[PDB]
Amino acid sequence: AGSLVVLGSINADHILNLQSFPTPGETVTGNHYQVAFGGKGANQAVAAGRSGANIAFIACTGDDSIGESVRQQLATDNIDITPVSVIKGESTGVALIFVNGEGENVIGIHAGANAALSPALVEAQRERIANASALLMQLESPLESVMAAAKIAHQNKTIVALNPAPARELPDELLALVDIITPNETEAEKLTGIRVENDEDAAKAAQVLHEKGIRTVLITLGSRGVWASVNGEGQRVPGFRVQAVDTIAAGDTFNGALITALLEEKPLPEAIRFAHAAAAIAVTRKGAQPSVPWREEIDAFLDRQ
Amino acid sequence: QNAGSLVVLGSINADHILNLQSFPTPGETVTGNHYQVAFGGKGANQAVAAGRSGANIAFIACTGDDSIGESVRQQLATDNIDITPVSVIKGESTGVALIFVNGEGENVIGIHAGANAALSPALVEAQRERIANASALLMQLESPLESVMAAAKIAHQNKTIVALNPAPARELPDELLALVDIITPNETEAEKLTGIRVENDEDAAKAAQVLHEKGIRTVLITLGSRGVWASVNGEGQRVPGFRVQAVDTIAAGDTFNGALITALLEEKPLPEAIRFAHAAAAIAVTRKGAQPSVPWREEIDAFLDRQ
Ligand SMILES: Nc1ncnc2c1ncn2[C@@H]1O[C@H](COP(=O)(O)OP(=O)(O)O)[C@@H](O)[C@H]1O
Ligand SMILES: Nc1ncnc2c1ncn2[C@@H]1O[C@H](COP(=O)(O)OP(=O)(O)O)[C@@H](O)[C@H]1O
Ligand SMILES: OC[C@H]1O[C@H](O)[C@H](O)[C@@H]1O
Ligand SMILES: OC[C@H]1O[C@H](O)[C@H](O)[C@@H]1O
Ligand code: ALF
Ligand code: ALF
Ligand SMILES: [Mg+2]
Ligand SMILES: [Mg+2]
Repeated sequence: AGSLVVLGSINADHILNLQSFPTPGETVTGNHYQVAFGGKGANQAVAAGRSGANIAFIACTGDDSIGESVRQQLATDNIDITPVSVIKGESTGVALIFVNGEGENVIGIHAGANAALSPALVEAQRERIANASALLMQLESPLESVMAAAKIAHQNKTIVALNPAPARELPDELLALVDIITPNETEAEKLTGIRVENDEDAAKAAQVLHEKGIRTVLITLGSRGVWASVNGEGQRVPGFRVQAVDTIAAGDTFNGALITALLEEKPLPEAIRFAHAAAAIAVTRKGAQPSVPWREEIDAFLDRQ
Repeated sequence: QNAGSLVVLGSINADHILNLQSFPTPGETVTGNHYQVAFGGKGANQAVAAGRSGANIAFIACTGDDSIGESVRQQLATDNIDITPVSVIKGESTGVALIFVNGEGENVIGIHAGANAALSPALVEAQRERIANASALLMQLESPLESVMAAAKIAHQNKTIVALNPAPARELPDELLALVDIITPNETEAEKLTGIRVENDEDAAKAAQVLHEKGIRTVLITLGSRGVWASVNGEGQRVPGFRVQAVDTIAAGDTFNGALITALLEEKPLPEAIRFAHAAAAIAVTRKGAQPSVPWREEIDAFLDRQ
């Protein structure tokens, strides 16, 4: 299979499960607290690595203890971490997460070292990106850097996969360089101005993105699967049914597993199926990276289906 | 010389504070502009305020048998606090608080109780004599209610003044309220306890009357920047605080409580004592973090002797 390069963030997640989100000036006591590795970039790199991809990770951690700790872990996740830089005088990103009884969450992020992943660090990886089969990025890294990497990938026929999260508007200049975009419903609406409530809303949101120059649009619909569309022709690919416990990193797992499948030359529908399986398993576990399944587990899940 | 002895019974937390523009909304993700890890917990914040402002105080609390716990205990000892009553709970982690602070300076807090949940009636009973011989007992609501109740009863039977900062906000049984001598709710807490929303010196008085009838003689309802509505058995007087540029109001109330009791134990009349407390709190709101923002006595008097 071809080589994958993931460029993104690394976070130390602090997760507190509680009943309800604490309104202003208020205080709430949780029932479970967990400190686990997170960050969309790292989560997606782990999903790729564990699912069987040949992946290298471009990222930055701080020169702190947690940073050394996450780098050691990532290496055991089948990830080439040579491209992971240690930023002197900077702390490793941190995420403060609240989960209510309804499973919905609120995320506050301290970028830390992640804000140091600059266009300069990207240029230093020019050759790595040019020779890769695909480049997977999210929006927890500086936009200028994501833009720079996208241009290198474009100039070199390297597939550009962009998970537009966290939600935000993006310049047409970037969108034009994307081959595969994976917004969830809130992200699709934020990018196209179209709210996605049903499959019909999805198709209209996808059309906007196709017109922006993105050939493959995959709008994740949570438990409803995903609306897969290739230049206007699309359909919803249902996911698998499971009892959710924690959906943090569900989307990240979907992306990492998806690209692994595509790089193994599995047709899109099959690849999405592979991705849904990995994601389904992920939602039945707690924490971001701890809940990311391995290839053996994914295929097993698929075979028991 | 030394004023009466003060005993603070409450929580200990390690705060994880993220300053951001706007609190995020469901399913949302926001990037803040500043992150800080500092010592917190209403119990500890109030103990530090008392210690730093000059009180003779001992602290009944629990930390976990983790590194952060040993770290906070060592720090507390340097804040003029007798930490002999601080227990280390084996197999438990120290309390943690996750905090978001928006552009206006307000905050929201999510708490992982940890070892704080282990501060039991049994640990309180072990301090029976310490509480009985103290001039005052200061507590909050981040410790098990059963324990606060037990401590209140011991203090009551021994004429030990019971000062209760009813935070975080929640309803309390009449059985507890009856044992309180001084209660310091903020507006949301007053409303939560009396069912009366407080928005001005008319409502405050009405909320205060409800508490007086529950058996609490001294009711002090903090009004944020508007100071406090001080009331002793129906006779209420408003006491304005000081004007300063706020940066972080986390622990403003905690600082108020710790400084207040120190002033009262030095026999300063209530109005003066509240002024002393406002000064300490004012300084606290101009600094970041909970305990790091708590001022020392020298600083408090300076601030005062300059007004
Ligand atoms: N409740 C669920 N049950 C099974 N799979 C889910 C569930 N929620 C999400 N997934 C899986 O993870 C993917 C991403 O879900 P989604 O919520 O849209 O993304 P994100 O995690 O970024 O918000 C889905 O397409 C699906 O494969
Ligand atoms: N903006 C402020 N300016 C000056 N003092 C303040 C300010 N906010 C709080 N304080 C001080 O701290 C005390 C308690 O503040 P308040 O917001 O009512 O309580 P809490 O912090 O528990 O919610 C006040 O009585 C005052 O002395
Ligand atoms: O998508 C989930 C991730 O987003 C945030 O970056 C947290 O670190 C978490 O791991
Ligand atoms: O009152 C502020 C405190 O409340 C919570 O206990 C946090 O730990 C913080 O230090
Ligand atoms: F960049 Al395209 F269709 F993916 F123009
Ligand atoms: F305990 Al009281 F008035 F403070 F009865
Ligand atoms: Mg999970
Ligand atoms: Mg402050």
